[PDB]
Amino acid sequence: AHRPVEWVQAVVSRFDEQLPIKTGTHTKVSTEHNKECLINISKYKFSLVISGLTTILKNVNNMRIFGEAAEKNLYLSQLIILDTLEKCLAGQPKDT
Amino acid sequence: LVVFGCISKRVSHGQIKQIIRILSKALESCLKGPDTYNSQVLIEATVIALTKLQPLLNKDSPLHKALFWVAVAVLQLDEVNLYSAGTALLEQNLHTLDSLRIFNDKSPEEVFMAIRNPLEWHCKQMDHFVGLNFNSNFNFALVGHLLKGYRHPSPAIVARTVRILHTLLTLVNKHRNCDKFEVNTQSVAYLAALLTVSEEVRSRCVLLDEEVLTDPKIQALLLTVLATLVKYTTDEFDQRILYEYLAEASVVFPKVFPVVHNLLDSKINTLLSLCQDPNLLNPIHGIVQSVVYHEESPPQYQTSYLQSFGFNGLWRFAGPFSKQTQIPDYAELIVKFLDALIDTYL
Repeated sequence: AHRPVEWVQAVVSRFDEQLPIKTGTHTKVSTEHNKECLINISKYKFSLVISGLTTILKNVNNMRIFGEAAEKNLYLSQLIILDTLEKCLAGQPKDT
Repeated sequence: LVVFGCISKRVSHGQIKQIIRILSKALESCLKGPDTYNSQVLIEATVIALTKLQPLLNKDSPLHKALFWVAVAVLQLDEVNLYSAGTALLEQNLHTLDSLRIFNDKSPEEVFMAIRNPLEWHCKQMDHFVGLNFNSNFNFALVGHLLKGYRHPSPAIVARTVRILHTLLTLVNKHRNCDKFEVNTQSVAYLAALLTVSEEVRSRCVLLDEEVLTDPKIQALLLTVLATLVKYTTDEFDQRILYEYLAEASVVFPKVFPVVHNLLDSKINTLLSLCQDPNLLNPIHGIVQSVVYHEESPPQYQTSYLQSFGFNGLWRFAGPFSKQTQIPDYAELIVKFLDALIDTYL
């Protein structure tokens, strides 16, 4: 099943694990390496990385945040997601 | 049998033949008869008697070399007590042959594989059934057999396996008149196996030489051995060292890394989702990036490369010890092989 794609999905699942909105510093040191993983993958995954990031961002945007701290956590989560996406797009060459 | 072996001071070839025939009959009964509890103990006793009787046979006894293959066949039965007895017999046989100065002018493959050639008809069938074709890779097949020593429950057998690997590597290096820790076509397997444990092997390793390991088959076998050693392992330092070596090899040999990934799939999935070691993650991340980089490897760069090489068992053999399952499966080949060995040397 082209297991590189499987490991890209595994990294997506790891992004699902680390969640300022949901989880609320285990996902702080490796998370930077975990997000650098996708940042580097964007140069090679391209379409798959974009699709995964877009799905994550849409899921974050399509939320409720009824509580008080939930909105504050989602504010940081969406900012981090957008920064990662922008870095991935900047890294991705125009030849893609 | 054990009492006689420990007590006796001088043996005869007829005694060795009788012991081998007793072992063959016990193995044949174990495959058919359901009373394995006694047949297994008799097999272990027969092996233990030989482990003591061998150092007493004449210097011209042709059974010295056949004892090695008897030990290999015993280790192929996949029984913890039987495996321990086989490992002890292997250590004794290697020590006796070294003291007899029989490896001075020959390599381990040169000596050991020479005596099996006369009766290679059943041996080839057994190897095909197991997936340990010595004619394809003698050293790699021996290493794959000895790999279970790390998996043995008893901590004493692990040290014996390590010592056996040390002796094999030293003999192989000295056969070509080179350095002990000199990476070569043959020494690669034992160097890889001993790297996870030996401190000195972790110093002189580079490990994934490109000028030497030009053959794709040897590199693929080394990668498969490392993957098998890392899949069932649990040591943190060993896991880190193996992951670093695998990342370095994938950087150096991206073409072959595509095949060894099938076995490492479960380990990568477990690590990439749960493991939180940045040092371990970084080599794994580089390996994943290299895998994503290339998407053109054909089936010849897949598991069929080893399967067509007749070494499909290295990814399954070294696993955890079973519970009296395959003892009767390959007993017929083992019994027939033992009968053939006795016929040609008695």
